Amino acid sequence: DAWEIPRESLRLEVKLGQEVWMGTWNGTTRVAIKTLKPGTMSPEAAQVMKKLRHEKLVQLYAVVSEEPIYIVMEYMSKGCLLDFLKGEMGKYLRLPQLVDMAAQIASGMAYVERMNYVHRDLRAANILVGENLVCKVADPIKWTAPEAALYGRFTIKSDVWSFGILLTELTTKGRVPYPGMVNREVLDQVERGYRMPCPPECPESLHDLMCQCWRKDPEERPTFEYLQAFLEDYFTSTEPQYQPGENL
Ligand SMILES: C=CC(=O)Nc1ccc(Oc2nc(Nc3cc(C)[nH]n3)cc(N3CCN(C)CC3)n2)cc1
Repeated sequence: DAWEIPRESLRLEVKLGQEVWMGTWNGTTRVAIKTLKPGTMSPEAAQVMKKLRHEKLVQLYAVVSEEPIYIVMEYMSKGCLLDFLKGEMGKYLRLPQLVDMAAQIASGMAYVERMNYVHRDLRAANILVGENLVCKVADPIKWTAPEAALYGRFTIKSDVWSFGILLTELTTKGRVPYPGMVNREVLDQVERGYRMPCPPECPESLHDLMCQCWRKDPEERPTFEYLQAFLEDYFTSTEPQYQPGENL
């Protein structure tokens, strides 16, 4: 019964999803308004997001319980990261900015890890970007760990698998993993121990990190806090003699 607000207090301005809007709350604060079909399940369907609070996670500000439904949240300047990587900023990005982006989210997930939650669909489409290349965790077998796609063993260690796949999206400016292979072909070949090669111009030492997130044994995959610290320290500890190339 807390968080609750009057419906007059939030003006919805521009559509985004299919719904989700940009607006204003108390005629001041800029906000993202995740509507509800009244519904659609609908009051099922929030407390999940009220239980979690962190800088690299997206924030719930307030709600409307009785129908029709409304949820208000932090607005992210630059939209979802998959669109940002392929589109105009795609061609200008480089390793230094790409590894910082990757570090920030590793932070988000190290909160979720510490809090004993599990996200279950970490990937570029579900990260949001803001001003100053700020990125945050928000709200498909190719991204999904084996245990999870097959047998439903979703854990924090299935999220880190998905992370390493997200590392490949950063490195190809947002290409779908496993170029030219459909989901059934991925599933069987990955069971063989196949794992994507080193992308062009991406240094071998980062490809190793990718390969460590993708181990066939969940336990052996590293923590998010290891993952954060490693990407934080990259250009001093790992590739001190890095040199700008044509894409990276
Ligand atoms: C049904 C939609 C869904 O599950 N997720 C979703 C929601 C929105 C979305 O697009 C989007 N969310 C935004 N900000 C948000 C969203 C939230 C929840 N906080 N801040 C901003 C945005 N832009 C796209 C193009 N830009 C030039 C203007 C801004 N798009 C893309 C995917």
